[PDB]
Amino acid sequence: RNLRDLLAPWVPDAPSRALREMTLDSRVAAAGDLFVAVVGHQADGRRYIPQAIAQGVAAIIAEAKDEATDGEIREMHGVPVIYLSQLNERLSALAGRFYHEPSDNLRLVGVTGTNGKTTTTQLLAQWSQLLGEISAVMGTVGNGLLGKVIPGSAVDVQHELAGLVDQGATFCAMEVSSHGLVQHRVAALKFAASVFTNLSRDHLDYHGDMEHYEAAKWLLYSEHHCGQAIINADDEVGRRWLAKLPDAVAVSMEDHINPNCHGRWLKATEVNYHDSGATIRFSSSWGDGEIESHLMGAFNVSNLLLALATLLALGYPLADLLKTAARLQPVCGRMEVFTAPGKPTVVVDYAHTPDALEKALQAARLHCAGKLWCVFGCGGDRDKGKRPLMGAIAEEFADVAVVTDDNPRTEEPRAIINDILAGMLDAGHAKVMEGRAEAVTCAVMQAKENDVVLVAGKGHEDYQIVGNQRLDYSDRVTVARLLGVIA
Repeated sequence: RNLRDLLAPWVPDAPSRALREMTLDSRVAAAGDLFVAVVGHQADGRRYIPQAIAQGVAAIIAEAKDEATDGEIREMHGVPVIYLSQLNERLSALAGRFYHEPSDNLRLVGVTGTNGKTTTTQLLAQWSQLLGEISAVMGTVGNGLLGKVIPGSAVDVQHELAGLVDQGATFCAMEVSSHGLVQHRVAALKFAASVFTNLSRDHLDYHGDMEHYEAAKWLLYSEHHCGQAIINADDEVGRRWLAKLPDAVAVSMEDHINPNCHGRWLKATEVNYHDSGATIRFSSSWGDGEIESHLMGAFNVSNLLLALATLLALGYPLADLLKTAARLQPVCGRMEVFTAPGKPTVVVDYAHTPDALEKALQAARLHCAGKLWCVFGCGGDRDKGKRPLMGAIAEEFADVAVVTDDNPRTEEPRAIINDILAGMLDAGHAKVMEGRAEAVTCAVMQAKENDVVLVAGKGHEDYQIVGNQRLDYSDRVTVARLLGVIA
């Protein structure tokens, strides 16, 4: 890494200097580093240029705004200080070149939208790896090769992607936040494909506001290397954008494919939601098929079809995708289904808010021929407001509400249960059982063969906090042992 080569596209004159790492933070800026001095959130990194020099940085790239002309080369204490206009906009391109263009050295798929980003990224990473890629994820769970995800600026993004390229990744599924896109955090990334899941924005009912929002987003999209566009046509904004993008792939499970356009498309024609997942029959411009999904609910059909359409658009053969679909797993503790011969279906989900609990029960209901059971509780020593709202949701969307403990901490466990029941029309209809393990056992052992039991609030968490004690406890392990299977 050399300052002169780094800046060659923008500053022909730049001096020769070996560079170690690239950093925005003057505190960790060490001997041989490139310090990048940006102006942002009422913060000016140029203030810290003297401190970075005193720590032996090899060179500095600084915002030109009010201090210098674009491309101006200065020298302080024998350290080159190069000023660039609009450095926030160019940081992605600068760090891309510094880290040897990692998005040009693997197949990068970006996923944007309010919901299903995490699941769609995991499905893309899992499916590509089943077809022979070494796959990685970048997102909210964390970054890393698949099965080794470890829990953020335009530099960090480029640095992390170069880390994955160095570990042998050939494929990366990246969650892209609306906030990341607007702050130019992925401005220079070469996306092989861009997936749009859906928009639950709200606050856009004035056609003036909907116009500006869209205008801002169209402008951003026009400036990125998006590659193949894959768009959920079951979203209203999705359809308006597909109307303007004749090369984009339209994906639907609700009959919104317009076949007159003669573009690329994929649509579920029928879904059977059963006790262990979904049978998805679909048509596409690539050919037709039937997938056996081990994921639960309508939203996970959508997420799976977006991942399928994306991998087809990148040229993965339909026959190989169909052969590997049954090996796609849920995100651990996200609508994770546990089935055993002649036992009720049990779903472990992390839902611990009223909206997540309603969504998990509506999803579970689609797979439920008999009665839907809901085992849940609320955390102690936290906001009490959700307690009656989660009671009312369990009473409405489940047939049997089993109220139990969930990390009661120092709070009287029964007091929490009382707050939950208070939100119900008929508390007497709720079943209460303390011991979480005992309440889970009660549901699982009493539920009929064609019932579904949703065990909500913990998902993947392997602890129950009682007092100051983090006790060893897993919903997944408890359910697995009762059903006679392995967690």
